[PDB]
Amino acid sequence: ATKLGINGFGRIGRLVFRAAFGRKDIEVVAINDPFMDLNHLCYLLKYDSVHGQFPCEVTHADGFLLIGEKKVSVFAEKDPSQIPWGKCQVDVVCESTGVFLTKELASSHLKGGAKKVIMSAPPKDDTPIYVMGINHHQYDTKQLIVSNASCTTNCLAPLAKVINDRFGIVEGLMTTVHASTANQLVVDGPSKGGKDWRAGRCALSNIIPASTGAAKAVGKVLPELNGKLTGVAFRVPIGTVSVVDLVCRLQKPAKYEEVALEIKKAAEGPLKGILGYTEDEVVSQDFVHDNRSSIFDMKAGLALNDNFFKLVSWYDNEWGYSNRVLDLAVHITT
Amino acid sequence: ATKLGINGFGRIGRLVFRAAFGRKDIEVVAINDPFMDLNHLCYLLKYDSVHGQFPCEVTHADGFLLIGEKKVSVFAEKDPSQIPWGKCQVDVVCESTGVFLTKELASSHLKGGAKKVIMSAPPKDDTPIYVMGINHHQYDTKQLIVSNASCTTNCLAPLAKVINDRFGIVEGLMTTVHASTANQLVVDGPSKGGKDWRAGRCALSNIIPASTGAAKAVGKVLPELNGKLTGVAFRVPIGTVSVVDLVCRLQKPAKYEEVALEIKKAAEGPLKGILGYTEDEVVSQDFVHDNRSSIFDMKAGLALNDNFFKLVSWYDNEWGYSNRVLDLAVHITT
Amino acid sequence: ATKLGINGFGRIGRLVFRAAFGRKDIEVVAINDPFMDLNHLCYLLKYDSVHGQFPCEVTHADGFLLIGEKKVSVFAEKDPSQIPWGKCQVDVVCESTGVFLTKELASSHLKGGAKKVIMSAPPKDDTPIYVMGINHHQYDTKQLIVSNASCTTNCLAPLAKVINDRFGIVEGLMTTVHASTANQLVVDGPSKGGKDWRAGRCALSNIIPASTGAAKAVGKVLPELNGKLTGVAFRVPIGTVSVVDLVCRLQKPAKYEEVALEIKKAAEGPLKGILGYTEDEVVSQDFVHDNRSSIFDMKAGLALNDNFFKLVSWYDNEWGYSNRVLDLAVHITT
Amino acid sequence: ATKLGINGFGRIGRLVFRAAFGRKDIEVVAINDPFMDLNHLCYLLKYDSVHGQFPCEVTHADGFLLIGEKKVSVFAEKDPSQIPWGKCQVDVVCESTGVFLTKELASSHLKGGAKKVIMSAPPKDDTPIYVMGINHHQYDTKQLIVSNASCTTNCLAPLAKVINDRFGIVEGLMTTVHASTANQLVVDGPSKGGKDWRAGRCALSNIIPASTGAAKAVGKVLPELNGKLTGVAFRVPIGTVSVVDLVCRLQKPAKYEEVALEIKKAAEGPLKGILGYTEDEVVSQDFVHDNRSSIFDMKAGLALNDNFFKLVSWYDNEWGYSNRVLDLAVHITT
Ligand SMILES: NC(=O)c1ccc[n+]([C@@H]2O[C@H](COP(=O)([O-])OP(=O)(O)OC[C@H]3O[C@@H](n4cnc5c(N)ncnc54)[C@H](O)[C@@H]3O)[C@@H](O)[C@H]2O)c1
Ligand SMILES: NC(=O)c1ccc[n+]([C@@H]2O[C@H](COP(=O)([O-])OP(=O)(O)OC[C@H]3O[C@@H](n4cnc5c(N)ncnc54)[C@H](O)[C@@H]3O)[C@@H](O)[C@H]2O)c1
Ligand SMILES: NC(=O)c1ccc[n+]([C@@H]2O[C@H](COP(=O)([O-])OP(=O)(O)OC[C@H]3O[C@@H](n4cnc5c(N)ncnc54)[C@H](O)[C@@H]3O)[C@@H](O)[C@H]2O)c1
Ligand SMILES: NC(=O)c1ccc[n+]([C@@H]2O[C@H](COP(=O)([O-])OP(=O)(O)OC[C@H]3O[C@@H](n4cnc5c(N)ncnc54)[C@H](O)[C@@H]3O)[C@@H](O)[C@H]2O)c1
Ligand SMILES: NCCc1ccc(S(=O)(=O)F)cc1
Ligand SMILES: NCCc1ccc(S(=O)(=O)F)cc1
Ligand SMILES: NCCc1ccc(S(=O)(=O)F)cc1
Repeated sequence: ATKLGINGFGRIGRLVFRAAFGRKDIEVVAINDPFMDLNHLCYLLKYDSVHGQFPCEVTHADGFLLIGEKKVSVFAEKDPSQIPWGKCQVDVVCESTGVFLTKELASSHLKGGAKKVIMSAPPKDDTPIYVMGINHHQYDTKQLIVSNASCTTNCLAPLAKVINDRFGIVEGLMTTVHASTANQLVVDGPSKGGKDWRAGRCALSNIIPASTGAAKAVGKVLPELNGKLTGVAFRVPIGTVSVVDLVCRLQKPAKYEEVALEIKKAAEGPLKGILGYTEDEVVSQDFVHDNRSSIFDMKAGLALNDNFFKLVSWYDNEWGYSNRVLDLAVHITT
Repeated sequence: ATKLGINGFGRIGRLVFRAAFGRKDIEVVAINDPFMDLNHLCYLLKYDSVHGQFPCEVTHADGFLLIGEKKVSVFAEKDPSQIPWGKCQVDVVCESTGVFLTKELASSHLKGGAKKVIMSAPPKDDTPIYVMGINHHQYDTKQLIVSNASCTTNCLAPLAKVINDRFGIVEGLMTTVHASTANQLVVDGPSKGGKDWRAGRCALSNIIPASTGAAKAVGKVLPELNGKLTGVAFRVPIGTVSVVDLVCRLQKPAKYEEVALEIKKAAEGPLKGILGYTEDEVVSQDFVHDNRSSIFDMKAGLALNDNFFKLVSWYDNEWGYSNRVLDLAVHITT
Repeated sequence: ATKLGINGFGRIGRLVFRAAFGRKDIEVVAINDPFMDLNHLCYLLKYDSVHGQFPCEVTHADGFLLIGEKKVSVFAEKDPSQIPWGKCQVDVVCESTGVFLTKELASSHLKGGAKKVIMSAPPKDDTPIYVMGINHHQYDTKQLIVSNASCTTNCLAPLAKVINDRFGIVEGLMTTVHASTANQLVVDGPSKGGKDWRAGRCALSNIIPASTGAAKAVGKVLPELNGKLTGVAFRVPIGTVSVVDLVCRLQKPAKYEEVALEIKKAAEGPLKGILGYTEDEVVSQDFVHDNRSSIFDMKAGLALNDNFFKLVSWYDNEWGYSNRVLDLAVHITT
Repeated sequence: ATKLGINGFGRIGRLVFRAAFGRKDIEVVAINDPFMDLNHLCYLLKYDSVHGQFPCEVTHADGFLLIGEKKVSVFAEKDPSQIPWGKCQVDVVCESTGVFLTKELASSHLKGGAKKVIMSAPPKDDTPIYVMGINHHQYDTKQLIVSNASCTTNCLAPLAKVINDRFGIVEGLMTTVHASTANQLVVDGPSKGGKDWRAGRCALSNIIPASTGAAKAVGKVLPELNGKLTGVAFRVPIGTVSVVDLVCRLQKPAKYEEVALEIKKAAEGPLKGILGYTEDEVVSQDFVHDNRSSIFDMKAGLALNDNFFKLVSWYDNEWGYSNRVLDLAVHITT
């Protein structure tokens, strides 16, 4: 029974909390978020504009978060080293604030008594990235701090692994059309720290170009593809669910139907739960609260010729990802 | 002539700048905003998601904001006391930060050398409030710090005035359906300071109830209506333009056509430039970049009977209000 | 047991089908829609942008629609007289096309062999209107064609009944902020048959004023309130969930706490499942797939004085109403 | 001086009309649209949710559209053979209904007396396609019926020309993130003809994959690139402005800065007015009402290697394309 701590009770923190509620092998025992009192915290957990209300009565008494019989400890500590994780026997800390993305910074959780840490984002430094279904078995129990990569990487890696393993990816460029994120502004304004100016432009009415190392990070989890992938993003006014568009060149030539079939037997076989497959005329809203990392859209993508393909895959960037964080938490503890 | 300073180069500050650019009787000489480098500030001014690109060249050299052939000074102080308005010879400071809405806080501009201050919002204390066309002539030149009220008050007040003058308002309740503002969040999160929980809810997908004092404020600029008006607001995913629905009970009976005509003659007579009138089948976007405070929508409202009415008026909550801040700045100086 | 047929398999058509799947006491045996082949119809039922995927597998075979051990006849006829409801043994026809809203038009369904008809919209003629919880017990089998009113009326009528019963309503005016509907247009264009020009304006970026008879229709189902209520609507870019904002004057004086408690009594007793009550800081998304006609929002509204109040109520215009249609269909058959 | 006729007074029809209002070299003398009364037609011309109010008074009298003082003839015909283009001395008809896209259909205008015709969309047959700046000089006056291609082709073709001219495109795949169009639905519903189910899915809340021939169409205007380019689209809830994202292999190797410099040089010289260049951190709203066909975004793209590039270009799909129709009209008349 993995004891999880959550630092940053935001989109991912709260949805990680929610996904653990249906998991026996993992339970959340402690939360930290200094920008939110207990009464406020309970409101944000109870109500969700995207994923609906919490499937359970959410109360607080005596400074605890009550989910029926379960009392969850709540802290409000800006300094992550002052969070008494070890007091609640926390096995793993889900680091979902977005501002401690370095081994030096994340390791402050260790000084508070947490055994291990997962960054809910790619690292700013050289912290081991792990993607469930792709390279998680290579994790070593003495690695105390790891990254679970981005939502976009969790989407592109399974697709790329399948395409590469069978046909061999020569080179690829990715576009992701990404749902709205908390680093964006409701109206034109200054981006946090004066970096990524476009992100501070009005979210409601703009297609917004964005940099992303998610495609390039696939080379970290799948070394074979080091130097063979990169990409960009475009932000759009969408609540959740994003889509990857991979234009790739392959070694062994194929028909699009053969590419689709290979992806289908991975989805039905060794990548069940991580990689999905569909042939339906789906749109983004059809993947809200889907827990897969990548759902391949057969009819959306296409082939220019025997070696040049456009491959389309969907992902609920909040929910798919939040599940993987649990999957990783359990794995690195067990 | 009038030399304007702007504290907070946000939605209002940048549009106060833009409007002042089109005027001869007033010029902006200084700007303060510590969350904005000079490069960033130029970019935010150059491009606008709502009101299009600034209609002039926007460059910078020597730490000065250049607008064609005019230097504007730029400061980056968090403490209004530390901004050297006096050297720039500022007559009025436009206090458009949202965080210095009392006489104690706003007076540090006067310490910095500025002659007078206009709060671009309702005050949190008993600072004098003025709405152009309603009570601005009652301005006393001894008053160095004033409020230009809210945008919603500037829309409602001219409507209530004309209606009250001719028919007498017994009592009124108001709803404003309001466009998106910078206090809102793109995704569900905790609102600043843990106040106004609903406003932290996803802006893109929700109708969000909001408290507003704008209808109570009409009682301050029109004392006769003190205690007779209040209301609420609903935030909606709209870039700009909001709408007031005033349900009022009148002492003197009238037909809807008589009420409409009275507003038409005010709009074309004494309140021209402040209050507008239309009988066209208009929608919110039709009032983007409309500089009027209030635009009565004749066909949108109706009457239940000879003393019970719903009166509908539009306002560009950004642009209309921004022009008023200039009108008031000129008035309190001249 | 109750055999329902549906005409117009749109937002209301499909969600009635959906609610009915959760119900044993009512079953959908037939469907008609001429703009929608059986393959296309299955796609539109399996996937919903607002309410999520259909709660079970959806296929078709031999011209029927399979939902487990169930088979639903599907027709594609523009003329309602040519749909064989009779051969399906249909008790009630859900008339949700939008275009057969008079007895003379709707009686075409009776010529097809159906026993009774519920118009899923307010009628354009003197057709009897019923609102569940308000006047439905006044129905008698005699009348073969009825109306379930509008979503808005199903929201307002319970609120108004309770307030009128306890305090007495003198006069009332209502604004509804309404979610988007299928009569609206994506880009500016001509409204259907030149009616309601405003509805033809871009739905994504506009607050759109609109007429409604929904408040005036309360006086049919509640004769007492005839001549005492009317109102208007503002359409906005929201998928589903709408809010009613009722300004009313009461005969007996009252504090807002007394008003709230009365609504809370009704919602917990006689109007359980029709009228709801909340004290939370809710936004529109919190009511998606909420099956109640009316959810009173205590903290959203307020009183100006002892006799003048603003009362705020939410409704899922799609789902709440779709369940009311089923309640009515059962009642007129039982 | 060139006299223009408009069949179909919709987004493209009305924006072509507006685009002509300013210009001296072309003039609209007659309009035809049967699904629109004159008064309604004046309403739709006067008000625009994207491009603001018509910059001139619009009225009608005696069945003439009056702009300022100028009388424009208005018709309501389903057979263009009956529209008196000849009487109005029309040099070119802008065919912008979307349903006369063959020689057989389009040639009814010629019997009506229109000297030439431009389809405001890709043809359903082998009608000669033209794109200004690209292959327009290969037009000869014997061709009376032509096509201005799509907005997407007009964005891509300029970018494809420059890159192919200097570096040689081996293969290319394109994504366009595209603004909402008239064929979309506000809420989930059946797309017309039963064609393209995804396009009937809710436009406000979805990323919607779409087919596009616009990348394959670049082979017709540039025979050298035939069979080398294809692509897909994603529709998103945006009022106007779209972006092309072209991934391609080049024959001759290059750095991104060299490629970017080559585009800049074409934008400043031979492709000025048609192709644009920027290194600013733009968002879609910055190109609303931009009359260029393609604006290259330098910072939004990147290179994987010396031969494999992602090139990004913006376009106001409404305004740029509309001005290109007029350009083509003037060209085919002179
Ligand atoms: N939302 C997504 O689409 C998504 C997907 C994958 C990864 N991520 C990553 O997960 C991280 C969180 O993203 P989010 O979308 O949940 O953002 P969010 O803004 O919703 O959550 C961040 C939370 O952390 C809290 N916080 C800030 N500083 C803190 C500190 N000092 N101590 C404790 N709490 C603090 C904030 O109050 C906030 O609630 C980011 O790094 C993001 O890149 C997000
Ligand atoms: N936006 C509207 O429709 C509207 C209408 C009328 C009035 N107002 C009022 O105007 C005020 C500003 O609102 P806005 O919409 O421009 O918000 P905004 O966020 O766009 O502007 C606030 C600006 O102030 C700056 N700022 C914050 N703290 C500062 C400080 N310490 N010193 C200097 N600058 C600081 C920020 O960087 C930001 O640029 C608010 O009080 C608001 O209620 C808004
Ligand atoms: N959507 C709401 O919020 C809501 C709420 C309450 C009541 N209603 C009412 O219900 C009715 C339907 O509304 P909707 O939202 O489902 O609209 P909708 O457009 O989604 O559904 C209408 C359906 O009827 C079909 N149709 C058209 N002509 C037909 C005919 N000749 N025969 C059979 N089918 C035909 C269309 O193909 C379409 O699928 C309307 O009258 C509306 O006012 C809607
Ligand atoms: N707006 C864009 O993003 C865009 C860009 C490039 C090309 N196009 C193309 O332009 C064409 C027009 O598209 P739109 O966006 O203007 O759509 P729209 O719906 O806004 O305009 C179509 C107009 O034609 C009228 N019409 C329909 N049938 C008619 C008939 N038979 N006779 C006369 N008028 C008729 C309608 O009343 C309507 O006003 C389409 O073929 C489209 O593919 C659109
Ligand atoms: N509080 C905002 C934290 C945050 C939230 C989301 C992101 S991202 O996943 O969009 F890059 C980044 C940072
Ligand atoms: N930076 C946030 C400042 C702010 C504060 C309040 C508003 S309001 O107009 O919604 F009251 C707008 C902007
Ligand atoms: N397909 C159009 C059917 C329709 C859909 C919605 C409405 S209304 O509820 O907005 F009045 C009316 C008619």
